[PDB]
Amino acid sequence: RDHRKIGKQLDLYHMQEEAPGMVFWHNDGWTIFRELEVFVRSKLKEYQYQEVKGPFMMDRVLWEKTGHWDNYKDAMFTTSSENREYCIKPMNCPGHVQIFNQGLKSYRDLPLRMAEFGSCHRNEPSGSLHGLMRVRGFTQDDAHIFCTEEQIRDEVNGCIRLVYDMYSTFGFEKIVVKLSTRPEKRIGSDEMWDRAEADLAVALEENNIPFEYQLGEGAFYGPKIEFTLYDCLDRAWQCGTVQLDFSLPSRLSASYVGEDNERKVPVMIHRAILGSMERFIGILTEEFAGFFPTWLAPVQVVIMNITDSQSEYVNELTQKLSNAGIRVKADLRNEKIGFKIREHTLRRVPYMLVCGDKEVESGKVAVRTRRGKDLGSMDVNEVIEKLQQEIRSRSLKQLEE
Amino acid sequence: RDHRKIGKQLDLYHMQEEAPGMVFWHNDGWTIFRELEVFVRSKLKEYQYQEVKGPFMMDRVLWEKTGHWDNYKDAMFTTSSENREYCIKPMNCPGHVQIFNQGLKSYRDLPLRMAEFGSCHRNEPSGSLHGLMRVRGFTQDDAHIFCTEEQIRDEVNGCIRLVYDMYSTFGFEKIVVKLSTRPEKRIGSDEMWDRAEADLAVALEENNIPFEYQLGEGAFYGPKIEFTLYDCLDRAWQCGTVQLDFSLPSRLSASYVGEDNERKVPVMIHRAILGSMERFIGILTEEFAGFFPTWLAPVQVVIMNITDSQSEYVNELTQKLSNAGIRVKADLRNEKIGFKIREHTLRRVPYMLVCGDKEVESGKVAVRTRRGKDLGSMDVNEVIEKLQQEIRSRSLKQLEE
Ligand SMILES: C[C@@H]1C[C@H](C)C[C@H](C)[C@@H](O)CC(=O)O[C@H]([C@@H]2CCC[C@H]2C(=O)O)C/C=C/C=C(\C#N)[C@H](O)[C@@H](C)C1
Ligand SMILES: C[C@@H]1C[C@H](C)C[C@H](C)[C@@H](O)CC(=O)O[C@H]([C@@H]2CCC[C@H]2C(=O)O)C/C=C/C=C(\C#N)[C@H](O)[C@@H](C)C1
Ligand SMILES: [Zn+2]
Ligand SMILES: [Zn+2]
Repeated sequence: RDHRKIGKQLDLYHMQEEAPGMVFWHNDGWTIFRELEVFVRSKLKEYQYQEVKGPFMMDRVLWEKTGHWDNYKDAMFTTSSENREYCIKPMNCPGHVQIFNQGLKSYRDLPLRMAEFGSCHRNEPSGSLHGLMRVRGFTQDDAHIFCTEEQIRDEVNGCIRLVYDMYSTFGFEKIVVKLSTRPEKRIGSDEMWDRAEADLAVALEENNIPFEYQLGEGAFYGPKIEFTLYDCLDRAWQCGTVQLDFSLPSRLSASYVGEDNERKVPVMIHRAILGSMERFIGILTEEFAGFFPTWLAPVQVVIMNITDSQSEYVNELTQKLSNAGIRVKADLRNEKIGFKIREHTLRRVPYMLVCGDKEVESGKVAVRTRRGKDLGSMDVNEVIEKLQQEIRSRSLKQLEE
Repeated sequence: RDHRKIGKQLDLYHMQEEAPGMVFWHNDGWTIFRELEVFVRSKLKEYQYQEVKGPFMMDRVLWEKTGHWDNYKDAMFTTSSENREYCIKPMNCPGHVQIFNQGLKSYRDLPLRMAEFGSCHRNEPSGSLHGLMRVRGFTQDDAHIFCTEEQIRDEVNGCIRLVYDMYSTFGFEKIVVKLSTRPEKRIGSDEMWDRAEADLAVALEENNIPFEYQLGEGAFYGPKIEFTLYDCLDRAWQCGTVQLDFSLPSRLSASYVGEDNERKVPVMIHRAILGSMERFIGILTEEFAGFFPTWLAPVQVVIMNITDSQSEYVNELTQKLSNAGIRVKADLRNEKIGFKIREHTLRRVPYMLVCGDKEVESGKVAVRTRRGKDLGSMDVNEVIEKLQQEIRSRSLKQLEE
C-alpha cells in the first residue's frame, strides 16, 4: 500500500535527485494520467467549462499585484530575462484572469467557467517531499468561475455536484465537507460575506450534506468549502475546494458591464476537484493497491500463446483488440503459460487471453483475470464488447460478478 | 493572411508584455491545439511510440553533462532552490534518456520509441519574438528512437513515412528535403558516419524522394535530414527533422545488453514532424486563412433559432449533436437571424444550422456553410452522420466541396 513501491513495480514513474519533487512519467503511469485527463475533460464538457492554457511564467510585477510576492514569495521559483524578473507560476488563477480581461465582458457572458490542467511549481522544502504526494511540480484540475452575486449559489451547487460525481467514479462515497467562514479581519464587506457564506451553506443543504463549520478559518480574500474523501483504509484525503475570492478580480482589474449598463466587478470562484493530479494518482494507486479499474489500466489486456502455432492467431487478435480501442499487448515468448499468467497477474493486467490450438480452431479465447479467475472460453467479439462496456462506463469492477 | 490578426479575430490566443514569447491560449485556440494533439497521438499509436512526460526543470549538473551549458547557456532560464541551480528544459531529450536508463535494457527492447509533447522554454531575444512563430515557450512533437546500428535505416524509413503522412493530412504535398553530412571535426568514428549517412541517403532514395546534400552542415554530434513544407502561397516552412545523435547517450551513460551479452551503447534519433506546435498552428492559421477544416474548427456547428418559439427545439438538437461528438453551440440570443449568421460567418464556423417553425414541424434543420452555401433542409441524423464522416476522415473540404 505504498504508491512508490507499486509505482516502481508497475513501471509507472520515477524521480531523481537532479529534479527533486518532480516526476518523470514513464509510459504506463503517463497512460493513467492521460485517462484521468480524458475523464476530467468529459466532466468539463458536461458541466460546460472552457479549457484554456496559461503561460508557464509571468513578470514579477504581476505576482506583486496578485499578492503572491507578499504571501507566496518563498514558495516561488524566480528566473530572469533581459534584466526582468519572472516567476514560474505557483497558480493558474492570474493567467485565467488575464484571459478574462481580453475583450469587453457583459453580464450575458456570465457565468464564465474557465478550466485548465495547470502546471504549477512551488519551491517546497526538500525534506517535506514525499513521492507523488508532496511535490515541487504538479498539475491541478483547476478552474475559475466568473459570475454575478446572484449566480454564486447556483454555481456552488454545480461544483458540489461535480465533486460528488467525480469522487463517485473512483469509489469514494464517504465525504466530509467543511465550510470555513470569515476571519476577524478580511477583504470584502460584511454583507458580501453574509451572502457568500449563506450561499455555500444553502448549496450544501440543498444537496443534503451535513457539513462541518470551521469558524473564522476562511482566508482573508473569501469564505470556502473543502471536500475530504475517505479511502478503503478509512484515511482522510482533503482534495476538492470551492473558494470565493474578492481580492483577485479587483487587483487585476476584471470587470463586466451590468444589465443596468454600469461597471461591475465579477465574483470569482476557485474550484478544484482532484487537486494535484499526481497526488490523486498516488491516492488511487494505494486505494486500488495497484489494481486499476480497466479504464485506468496502462495495459488492459495481454494475449498469450502456448506454442507458436498460435502466434499468428494471437497477433491477429492483438491488432483487432487494438483497433477496437483497447490497450492490448501480445506475449509471444517461449516460457510456460503459467509463467506468463503469473507475470502479468503481478503486473495487474486486468485480462489475460490465452490461445491454444482449440481457441485458434474455434476462433475463441480463454479468458483469465488478474484476480485469479478463469472466465472460461469466450467469443472474441463478445470479449471486445464487454471490455468496451467496462471501459466506457469506467466500471470499478471486472467481468463475472 | 496574418495569423496574429486572424488569431485575434477568432479569439484563439493572446500575448502580453508580462509574459513575452509565451502564449495565453484561449478556449478556441486551445481546442485547435488539443485536436492537433489527438492527431499526433493517433500517429504515435499507429507508428508504435511510447508517450512519456519529463520534469520541467533539472539541475545544472545534468545540463552540463548533456553539453547544454557549453552550447546553450544564453538560451536557458535558470532558477534556484536550497543553493542548487536548475535549468528549465530547452529540450526533452535528456529526460527521455533518464527514463531510458531506468531498468536494465537488452536488444529485445530495441527499437524503443519514446515520444512526448515536450514543453520547452528558450530565452530568445525579445527583439526576435514574432507571434506564434518565434516564442519563448513552445511544445515540440518530440520523439527519440533508441536502436541498434542495424535498425537505423528501417527506423529512418519509418520517420520519413510519418512525415509525409502527417503533412499530407494538412494538405501540404510539396516537400523539400535536405541531407546534412559530416563537418570537419565530429563526435563518432568515420565508419559510424559512413553508415549513418548511407542509411539516411538510401532511406530517402527508396521512398523516391529527391533531396539535396548540405555538406559539412551536419551537427558535430550527427548527420541529419530536414523537411521543409510549402504552403498555398508557396512559402517555405522548415518543420520536420530526423537527427542522429552520437553524443547524448554516451554522455548520459545509456546502454543495453546485446545479443552477445556484451554492453552496447544505443544509437539515438531525435525526430520531430510538426516541430513547435504553436508555430505549426500559426502556419495552418495562415494556410487556411482562418477557415479551419471541420476537424480542426474550434466551433464546428452553430445552431440558431429565429424566435423564442424554436428555442426548446434548438436545445434538443444541440444536445444531440453534442452527444454525437460534434463541437456545437446554440445561439439563443435575442438578436435577428442575420446578426447571428454574420457573427458566426466571421468566426468561420463551418456549419450554421437554422431552425424556424418549419424546421420544428418537420424535424429537420436548415443547413448553410461559412462559404454561404445553402445546403437546405436536411434530416438531423443525415447531418450528424455526414459531419462525423467529415471529422473522422479529417477532410480538408466541406460538404459540397
Ligand atoms: C497570493 C495569495 C496566497 C495565499 C495567501 C496563500 C495561502 C496559503 C492560501 O490562502 C492559499 C489558498 O488557499 O489557495 C487556494 C488554492 C485553490 C486550490 C487549492 C489552493 C492551492 O492552490 O494551493 C485558492 C486561492 C488562490 C488565490 C489567489 C490567487 N491568485 C488569491 O487571490 C491570492 C490573494 C492568494
Ligand atoms: C547541447 C547541444 C545543443 C546544440 C549544439 C545546439 C545547436 C543550435 C543545434 O545542434 C541544436 C539542434 O539541432 O537540436 C536538434 C533539435 C531536434 C528538433 C529541433 C532541434 C531543436 O530542438 O531545436 C537535435 C538535437 C538535440 C541534441 C542534443 C541533446 N540533448 C545534443 O545531444 C546536444 C549535443 C545538443
Ligand atoms: Zn485559482
Ligand atoms: Zn532531442
